[PDB]
Amino acid sequence: SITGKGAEKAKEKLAEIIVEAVSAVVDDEGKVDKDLIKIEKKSGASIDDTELIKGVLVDKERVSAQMPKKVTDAKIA
Amino acid sequence: LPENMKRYMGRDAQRMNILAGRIIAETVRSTLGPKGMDKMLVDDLGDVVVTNDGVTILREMSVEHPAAKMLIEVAKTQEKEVGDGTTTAVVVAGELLRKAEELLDQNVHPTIVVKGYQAAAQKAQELLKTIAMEVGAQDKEILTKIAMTSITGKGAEKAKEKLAEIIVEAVSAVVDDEGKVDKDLIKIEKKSGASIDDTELIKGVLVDKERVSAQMPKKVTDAKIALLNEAIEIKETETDAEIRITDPAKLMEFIEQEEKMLKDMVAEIKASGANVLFVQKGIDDLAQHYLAKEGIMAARRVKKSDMEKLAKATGANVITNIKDLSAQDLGDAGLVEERKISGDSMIFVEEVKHPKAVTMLIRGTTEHVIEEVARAVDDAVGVVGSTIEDGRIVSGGGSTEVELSMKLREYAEGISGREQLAVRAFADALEVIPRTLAENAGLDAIEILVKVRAAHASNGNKYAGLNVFTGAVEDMTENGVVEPLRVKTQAIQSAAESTEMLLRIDDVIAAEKLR
Amino acid sequence: LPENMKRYMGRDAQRMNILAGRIIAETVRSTLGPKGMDKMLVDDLGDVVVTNDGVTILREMSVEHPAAKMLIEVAKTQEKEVGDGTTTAVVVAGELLRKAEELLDQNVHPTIVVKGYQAAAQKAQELLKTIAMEVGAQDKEILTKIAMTSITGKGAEKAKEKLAEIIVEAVSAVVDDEGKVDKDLIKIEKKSGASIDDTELIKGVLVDKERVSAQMPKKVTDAKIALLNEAIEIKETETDAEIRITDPAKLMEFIEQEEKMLKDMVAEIKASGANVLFVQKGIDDLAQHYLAKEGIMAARRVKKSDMEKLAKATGANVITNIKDLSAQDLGDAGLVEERKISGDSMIFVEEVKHPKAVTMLIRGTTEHVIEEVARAVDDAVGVVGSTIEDGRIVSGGGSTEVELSMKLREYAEGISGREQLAVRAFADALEVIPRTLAENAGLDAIEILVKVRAAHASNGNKYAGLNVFTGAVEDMTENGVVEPLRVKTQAIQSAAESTEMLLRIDDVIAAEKLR
Repeated sequence: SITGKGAEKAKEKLAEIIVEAVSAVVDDEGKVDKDLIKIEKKSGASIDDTELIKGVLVDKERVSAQMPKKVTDAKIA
Repeated sequence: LPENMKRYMGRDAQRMNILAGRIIAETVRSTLGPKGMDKMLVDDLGDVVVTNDGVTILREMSVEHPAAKMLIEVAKTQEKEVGDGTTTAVVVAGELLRKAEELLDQNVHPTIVVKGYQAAAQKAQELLKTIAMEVGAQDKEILTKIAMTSITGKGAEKAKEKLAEIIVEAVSAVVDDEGKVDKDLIKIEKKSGASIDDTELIKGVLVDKERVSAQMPKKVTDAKIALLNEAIEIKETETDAEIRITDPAKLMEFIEQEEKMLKDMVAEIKASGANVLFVQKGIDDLAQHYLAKEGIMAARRVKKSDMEKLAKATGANVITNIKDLSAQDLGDAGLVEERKISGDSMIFVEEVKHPKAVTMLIRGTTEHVIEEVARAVDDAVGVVGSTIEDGRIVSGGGSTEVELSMKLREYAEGISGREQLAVRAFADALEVIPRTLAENAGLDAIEILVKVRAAHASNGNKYAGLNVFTGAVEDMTENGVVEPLRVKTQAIQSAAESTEMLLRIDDVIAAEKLR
Repeated sequence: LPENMKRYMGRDAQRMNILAGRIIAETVRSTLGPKGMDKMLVDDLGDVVVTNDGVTILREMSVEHPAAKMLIEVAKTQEKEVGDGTTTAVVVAGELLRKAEELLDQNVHPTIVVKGYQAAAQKAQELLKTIAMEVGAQDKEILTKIAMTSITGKGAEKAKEKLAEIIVEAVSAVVDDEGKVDKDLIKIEKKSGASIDDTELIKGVLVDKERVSAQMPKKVTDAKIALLNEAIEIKETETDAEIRITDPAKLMEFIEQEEKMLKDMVAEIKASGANVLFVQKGIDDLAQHYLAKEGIMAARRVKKSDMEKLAKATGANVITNIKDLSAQDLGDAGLVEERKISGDSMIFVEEVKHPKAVTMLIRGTTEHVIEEVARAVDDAVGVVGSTIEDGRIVSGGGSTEVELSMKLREYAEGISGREQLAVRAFADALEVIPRTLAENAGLDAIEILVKVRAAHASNGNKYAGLNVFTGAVEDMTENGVVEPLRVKTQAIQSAAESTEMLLRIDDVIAAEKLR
């Protein structure tokens, strides 16, 4: 499915990542829930640096720099 | 018939794309090299800018054609934004588009043209790796020749070697422990008057502003700097209030009460222990008094670009609310001084906490060359940074393009398959560069091409090119004309990708609100 | 073909650029020299300006063509600012552009034409150094001859020598210990009535205003001057308040309260000890009374340029807020008096603190010669000052250009290369100056050119030129017709650079929101 769409350098790498993400979201019924997999895109580096993240990604900055850059054991509102 | 009708509109549409792409290439083509011609940009308002910097033209042009917009974008964007060969790429792309028209008329399918160009482009990459010369990132002489090569023809001839040394000195400072060069850490500032000989390097960040009140100190040492992104004014209630005065004695009391507020704001700032203050917005005239009376050097309505570089340099945090201001949020600078220069005055921030901040102050007599030298230094910073990171260079002056061209025609003889036609085209196309370089020097571009080819023949000199000053074919390495490897590689890749895009687009379709 | 199409559009564009520059040159060409013709400028509103000052035309023209705007900018801006050589640069430039057309038609590439012009311009620079004559910066008689030469033909003919001495004395006063001349300290003022014989030199700064209230004193001695950049009015609450009056007794009570406020503001002003007050903004009518009752001479709505020249002259500080005004901030002047000139009236500030500050008050019957003499005097201040700094002069009246042209034709025979053709052209181009000078005098421009060439023949006379008054070729030094070296070099430099710009621009491209 990916062939010819512009990856063409590491196809299989990107494919292995897809397979892993899809294999994880199979529920007890055996059906696949697509909504849990989000696809994000950002410039720089190269497709070889494409990575799979075990959480959700937001493109935003903390509204005030005075807020902590890093938070552990986060309770999110 | 309906669907055979689209095929006629499409194949014309693709040819119209190439046509637009070729026109974009030709508009900038004459600007390449030491002798490169400059173009005059004019807008609706009537004011004009004259520059030979091709990227500035492509960026500032009036381009209306979607294929032209796309070709510019693909070629302009690069993996390493540090260094500019982009104009050279656009020119090669436009030549590659010319050749592709002929292959298409001969019934070579577009994918086969792409297959040849991709094959030829990769082979060019490898050849560049083998021809390149390695240099030490700590070698100052080579970095200087890199700069002089990029600066040649940009209008500072007597200041060329001096200005190059300053650039190398400036770039060498920003090399981190990683060995990588951060281009944002080098700041280029420009103001007219005096002469280009007076161009100087400042060890801190420079802001062009005047102290908001002359009553404030011009100079502050051991500065604790506060960066405020909020205007200093009388604070309105967001809740939409009005005020009624029943007593004439109270008419002054309100004025005096709001005056007290301004005192209270200034006191809170002084309470953090800040000597110097920069604000992106405005300062009430009366609050300006109390800041001066409190001995604080302040400036109002500062540009946001200055605000961020001050924050990164001094370690201060940009602050949205006066309540956020704390001693920890302050930046540190050894000296903050408003200094008078030939033309005007400006605020220097020097002896900064983080040594990474550095500023290139470019002087000169006429502003239209000031912008030009400014634009040239940005590229010169680019090529030098790439040289420090990669540590590989190639001979300039079109010598590299001629070598690649011959080696690719050689490689094309090896191809067994239908894409052979495209590889020679890619090979032939690269020769536009030296040919352009030769004609901008007032010479016969064809004889120079043949003379340079002859130097690269047999075994030959891979560095041989035309010396525009002596008019003879010479070894470009011995003449010190050199440019980063990354420049040539990024140029071929961008040239090939941008041309591959237009070549891969068959139809153009009207759309509804894309972005 | 697409890319061969652009090359024809660009060539049209360059020919149109050269065409556009030549028109600008011819529009101002006849204004050169003592007999220079003057042009009548008219605008949309219908009012007109008739002037012989070419720089004024180039500045006030309605120029629509981008190439003309650029040629004006490059030629107009010059280092050290002499001021009378700009038009000569433009005229020579237009002649170089004419020559360039023929050279381009002959298939001389632009860079080779530039190569020739650059070579010839430098050789001209060197020749000027050797032809120049050194004079003492303290020599007043030659400085007067500099002045008379520059003012000649501007309509001051009767009073030329007197007015020249006034210029020399005015410039001689502002020379600092460094030896440099500060132009900003000399102010040029103009008012109608009387005659140019009544032009006088004032030892202080002059302001054109009347005292805001006739009740104020016309004359003040030992004045303590206050410069206020803030309006004197009732201060509104920044919070936007309204007022309600329930009691008829209070309706006066509020009015009386505002009266108290204005008294207190005036009281604070007198508390600083100011005799005289200048305000860049306006003064409330009632405050005018309270200022008069306190014996303070005040003027409202003063131009900021006046505020700035007053501050440096008297030593006062411009003050934005009444709270900042203090006795230390006041300026000192021996006499401040409002006097009536023929016609209206003005405030003279004399016996000022700063001895360098000086003002030239130019009188005369007709305003269009008044403006013209003013414009003339401004150039003479520049022209005389340059001689004091440089200490070198050359013979005027076209002698220099004829010497340079012939020596350059001599130099051109020595050049072996393609730019020789451009060198000979550059030499021929300089002949436009004496030829123009001769025709403005009502003579045969060609025979005068030949006679002057003949005078420069053999070892001849390097100073020989046309005396427009006697109509014969004479020694310009013995006739006292001389002008600074710096003007001639800057004119040669400006003429060469401006043409070099147009020659390097091959295409003109449409842009969007350039600045």
